[PDB]
Amino acid sequence: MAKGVAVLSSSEGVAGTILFTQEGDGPTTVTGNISGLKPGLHGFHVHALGDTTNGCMSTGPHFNPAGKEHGSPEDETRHAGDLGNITVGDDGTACFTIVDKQIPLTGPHSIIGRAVVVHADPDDLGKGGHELSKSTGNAGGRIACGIIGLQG
Amino acid sequence: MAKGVAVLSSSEGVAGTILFTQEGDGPTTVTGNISGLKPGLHGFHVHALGDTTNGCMSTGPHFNPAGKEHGSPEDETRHAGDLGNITVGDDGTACFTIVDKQIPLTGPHSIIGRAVVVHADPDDLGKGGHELSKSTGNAGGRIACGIIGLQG
Ligand SMILES: [Zn+2]
Ligand SMILES: [Zn+2]
Repeated sequence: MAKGVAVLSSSEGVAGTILFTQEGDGPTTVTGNISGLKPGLHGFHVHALGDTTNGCMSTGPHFNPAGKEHGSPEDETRHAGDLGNITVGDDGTACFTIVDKQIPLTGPHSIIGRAVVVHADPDDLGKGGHELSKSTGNAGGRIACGIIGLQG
Repeated sequence: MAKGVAVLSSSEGVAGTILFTQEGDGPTTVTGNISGLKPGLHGFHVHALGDTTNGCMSTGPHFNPAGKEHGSPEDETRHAGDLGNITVGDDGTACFTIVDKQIPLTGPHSIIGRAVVVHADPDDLGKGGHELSKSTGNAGGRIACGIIGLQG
């Protein structure tokens, strides 16, 4: 049972905490609980780095060990870091649970030490018209992020 | 891979960072993220010099090794620095990527050590009919800038 936790920092409204859980090499479970977001859909990703020296900007692109194109968590075409959209409710609040099989807490593909980033806009899932669709799903700015710290 | 990074200063509350990237001698990709700006279109150019002894003002006109008049980035008649407009959203942030062929990161025409400047108003693109359309795109007003430094 490995465990991680990202405490979200933001310059805009955004607060919250995101817990990760992995038993053996079963899937990782990410349970998130967040506030200060515009109702609707927001991109949610594991970026490649946890360099926070320029805030969320310095955390690099989506965690992509497999060198693949951007997709939804449900695609075979997909970054590892692609957790899709989280649905923000009317009160600015999201409270979700995602189970994924590409964001391990242990080993050489570990996301421990990396950042999760919530985005201003919906993730395209690689399918919008846009120039950035197949690399970022064109989700706009990095509105909150925290480094995935090892938890006890 | 050549890399560049400009950190914005302003006396007007604009903040941001702008990244540049160029594989070998393909186009340069510029990815920026900026805050503290009036919503709507702002002209966005690479300027000739990286001289900030008098602020944004000492950075010269638009970067222009070919000696052309001002245009849109998609025109033949175009300064090298003619990067068009960025769109600032209702929160006063802009998050954007521009791919361009005339702003290299290496060689004689390299933009490294030059400045990138955000302007108060929209760029004309040379089509506004103003006496300054063919020079500044009537965007006029330097509201933040940053010298393009070498990145790791
Ligand atoms: Zn992705
Ligand atoms: Zn120009």
